[PDB]
Amino acid sequence: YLTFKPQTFTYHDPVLRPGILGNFEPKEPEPPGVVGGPGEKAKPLVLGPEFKQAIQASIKEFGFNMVASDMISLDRSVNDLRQEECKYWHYDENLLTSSVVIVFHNEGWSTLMRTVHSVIKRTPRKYLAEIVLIDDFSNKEHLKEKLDEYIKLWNGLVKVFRNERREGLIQARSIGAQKAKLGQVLIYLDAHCEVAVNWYAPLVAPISKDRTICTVPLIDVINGNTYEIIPQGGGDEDGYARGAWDWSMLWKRVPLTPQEKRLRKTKTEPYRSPAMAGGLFAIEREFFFELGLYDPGLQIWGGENFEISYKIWQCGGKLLFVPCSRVGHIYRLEGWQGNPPPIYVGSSPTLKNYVRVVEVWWDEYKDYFYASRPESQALPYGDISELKKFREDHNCKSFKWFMEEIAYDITSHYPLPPKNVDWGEIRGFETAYCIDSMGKTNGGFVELGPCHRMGGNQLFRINEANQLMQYDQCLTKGADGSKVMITHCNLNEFKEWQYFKNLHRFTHIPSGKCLDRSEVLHQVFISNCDSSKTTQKWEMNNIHSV
Amino acid sequence: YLTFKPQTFTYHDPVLRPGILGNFEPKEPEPPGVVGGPGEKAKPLVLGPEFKQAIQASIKEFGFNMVASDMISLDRSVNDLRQEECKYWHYDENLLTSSVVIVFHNEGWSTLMRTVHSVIKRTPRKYLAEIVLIDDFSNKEHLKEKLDEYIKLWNGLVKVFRNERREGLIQARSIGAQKAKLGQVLIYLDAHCEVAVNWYAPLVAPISKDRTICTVPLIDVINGNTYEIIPQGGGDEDGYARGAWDWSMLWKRVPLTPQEKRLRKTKTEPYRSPAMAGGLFAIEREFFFELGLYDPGLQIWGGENFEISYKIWQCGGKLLFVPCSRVGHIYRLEGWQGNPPPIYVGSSPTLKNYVRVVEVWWDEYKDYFYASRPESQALPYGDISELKKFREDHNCKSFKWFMEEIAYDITSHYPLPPKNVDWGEIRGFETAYCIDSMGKTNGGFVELGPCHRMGGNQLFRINEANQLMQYDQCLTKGADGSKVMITHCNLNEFKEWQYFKNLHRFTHIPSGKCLDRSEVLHQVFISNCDSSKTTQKWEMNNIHSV
Ligand SMILES: [Mn+2]
Ligand SMILES: [Mn+2]
Repeated sequence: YLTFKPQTFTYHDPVLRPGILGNFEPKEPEPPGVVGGPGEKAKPLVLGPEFKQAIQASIKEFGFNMVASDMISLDRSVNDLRQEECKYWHYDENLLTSSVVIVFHNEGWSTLMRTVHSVIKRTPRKYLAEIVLIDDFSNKEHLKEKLDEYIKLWNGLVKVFRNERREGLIQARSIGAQKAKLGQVLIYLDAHCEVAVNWYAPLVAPISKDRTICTVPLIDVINGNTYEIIPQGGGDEDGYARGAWDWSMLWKRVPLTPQEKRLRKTKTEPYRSPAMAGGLFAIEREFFFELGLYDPGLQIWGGENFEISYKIWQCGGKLLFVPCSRVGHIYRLEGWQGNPPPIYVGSSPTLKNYVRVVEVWWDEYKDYFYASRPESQALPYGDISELKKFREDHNCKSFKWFMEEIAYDITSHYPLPPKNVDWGEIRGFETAYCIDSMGKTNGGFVELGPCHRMGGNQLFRINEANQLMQYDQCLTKGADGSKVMITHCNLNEFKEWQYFKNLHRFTHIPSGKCLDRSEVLHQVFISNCDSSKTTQKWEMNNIHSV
Repeated sequence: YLTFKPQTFTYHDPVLRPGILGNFEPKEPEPPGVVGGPGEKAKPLVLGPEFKQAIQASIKEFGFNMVASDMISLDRSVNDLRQEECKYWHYDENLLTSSVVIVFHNEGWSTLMRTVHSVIKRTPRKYLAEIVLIDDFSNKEHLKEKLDEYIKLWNGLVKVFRNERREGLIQARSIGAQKAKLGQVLIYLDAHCEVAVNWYAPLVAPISKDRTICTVPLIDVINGNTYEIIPQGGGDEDGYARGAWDWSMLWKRVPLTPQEKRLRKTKTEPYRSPAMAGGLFAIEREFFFELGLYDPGLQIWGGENFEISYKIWQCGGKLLFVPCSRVGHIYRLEGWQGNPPPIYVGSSPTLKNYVRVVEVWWDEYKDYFYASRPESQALPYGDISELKKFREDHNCKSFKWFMEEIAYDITSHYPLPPKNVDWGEIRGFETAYCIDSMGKTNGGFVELGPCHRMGGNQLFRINEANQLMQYDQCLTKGADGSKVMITHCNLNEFKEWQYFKNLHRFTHIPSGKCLDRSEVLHQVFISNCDSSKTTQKWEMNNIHSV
């Protein structure tokens, strides 16, 4: 019976006037911070080898080349990845005010400050209400005291709020929303971002017409090494993709559909996406609270982006990708040493968050999730009561509506999975050896190892469709081999195992052969079945860790 | 006219008497160090999860599960991986005495001491002359002082010699040979080894008949996490394999050939291998000096193992794998740290070592090496004069003899490579973007990136045979895509590129398509040929490393 507050605010949708440009486009080229280079305007900065040993160090500390970043201006210019028609939209000038919240943890100085400098340089002043930095219990000394003094520049426009304990990224974002009173809309940004020219007007205009639209900018890639900016490779060409997921709830992207394109008169106007990546988005501040922010059961590193996406869509909102508003996000490099917090019940925290989102939102679909991850089936996912009552009090639409009206494409790229026959370890009958993946993927060979019952790479499942699978990958027969190999699976590919529980037999269907192994050397292979080997007898047991 | 000092020892080859045991086989089963567990007799030790936080720490420090090793006896018993008929060989007892040298650097205590305990427990006392530990400049405190005092246990049988600077593994082994004077033969062992029962007699008997035979034991795998022992998966039906190399000089193993089997009366007697893995072997001490030990130009790593193998074979020696003598070596796990020295730019000095071995030993073969690695072609490999004079003074046989008389089977598994047409970066014509691999292998897609001229993943080569290759892998075209992908390669596979330097064109041969790129985002694809396009224009330039 509950509703959302009504739209008091009046706004006019923008108009596209080809060949006439403005009103939010800067008339003349943006002044470089340093003229010219090192890194303007997003021309790559390639260094070394004199800088080699220094660069690798900072990569260990930050996962980014801070050596380069340190010699690029905090006020650098940047390249325009925007489509041309973008330059010809005339916006109302009546946009809601914004607070941008940037959560950070141990962020390198120059990447965090260039982010803030980026926002100040390219957002019209009236609209920028405050920039709230949420320190999620930082370690490093340059982010305390030195930061407090520096921020005095900007005359109190920019504020920082420490967290007593490390709350985690999802909950940190919730605190941000609380700590940022001044703006009408919340604009969230990762702490290693560079925002593009005229990002704001296109981003905030759809929220203005309608307070239950949530806006996401197109997110572009900034090289961790070179600091050049590139768009993501997905979809449309133009290159418009909308956010999706497979049924283990991993984020995937898919091309913008013709069907959506039909809904829109012009190429560059916002479009509907079923879900957001998660780190950067815009909602009206009240409306976010009306959805109760982020489920406060998600511990860390959720799980977060999907929860809000379903809430907004199934409770009467829209989530829209705005092509005309672009933001660069720096992407990490190998060799970083920033580490997971210890957890006794694992990998409970993230997996547990996925189960929370599914159970409340997915409805009948939870079945697809549970056969992609059976390991999660009986996981203590916690109290979900108020979250289910919320959904019922606001008469929110079903996930089934969602999947057929707004998320129609997904099953075309990520097909529904077949139910499971069984899952768990594949252990040697009355032995303590298990088929162990070894983390091998795409072409490598599966081995035997001492059972640990910890799931992980000793966990498998059997399809009704006769696929033997670990994560996304299936095992099949190596050619020319009796060797069992792990590769990428497609719905009708490698339908070649059948498991008889009583027999203790896995049998390859195209040959006649039965799974068999050698205890030393630790090897797994298929040979003509002989009862009384007694290798070739296996059991499958649910791991079911708590 | 230089010659090796002749044999003066008279020794006789052992005799196999089936069904009669002895004479070096232990009479009764080996007593466990701790009765009732854990780790004996090489049962796997499976811990956790109470231990997991602790285990992951020690893996960071050592690359071994030290918490598991720490609770296994230094005197444990292990499993017998030897063939049964190994038990029935009767050896003379006339054998030579031996100094075992164990180089170490920051080795975990319990793995280093269990090695020594292993040797003391299973070597007959008369034959064990000393155990010389070479400390290559370790910093961990448990390896100093605590070690000196513990070692007093063996009444001075065991001795350790510190190195003033970290000399590196190869040179450390040379110092060992100098510092260990007592034995007639040198037995080298990695510092994380467990030697099998009756390893010694079979290992040292062939050196005894003939002072220019060099012996290698079969090297078995000790799991670095649960410490059960597994033989390596190697070709022979009996699991016997002989050491090889591809033409980039990467160590490889191949199955024991039928021809070698005709040469031998028995399944279990020693056999010829063209080269040794490197860490564990046995030579008569004088004879090693007569070969001038290890080329003192070899830098920290990159065998070295090959150098000695060619010396012994081409200067009148034999290198023999002894099945009956087995040694377990612990194999590392991911997560170590675990780190290279900073020297620029050999690069690497390791590549510099390979060129030293090739230039002196390979002869006309150096051509195969140089097209597998052209990057090495003009690398300052250093003074090689005395090493070439050695080969000439001793009248050493040609590599060509070597490859057709003793290493005939290599080119059957690792074919000679086709000459190169060009090699280097693949750069965009009058741009600063280069095709680069991103380190991608086996199925992934090759991208564009800012040129750095550092070789590495922006280095490629083109075959006479029309293969575009990086390391062992090839580029082909993977549909439905028009993207270019890397996979593993075979001599007649993916013969599909031709490069015209003047044209600035790479063209796909099966389609008519030409290599093309989009500068943003950085993408590489093959597209219909057009001459208008500046993309589709490429140079290939030798990157030279000094
Ligand atoms: Mn991030
Ligand atoms: Mn080693």
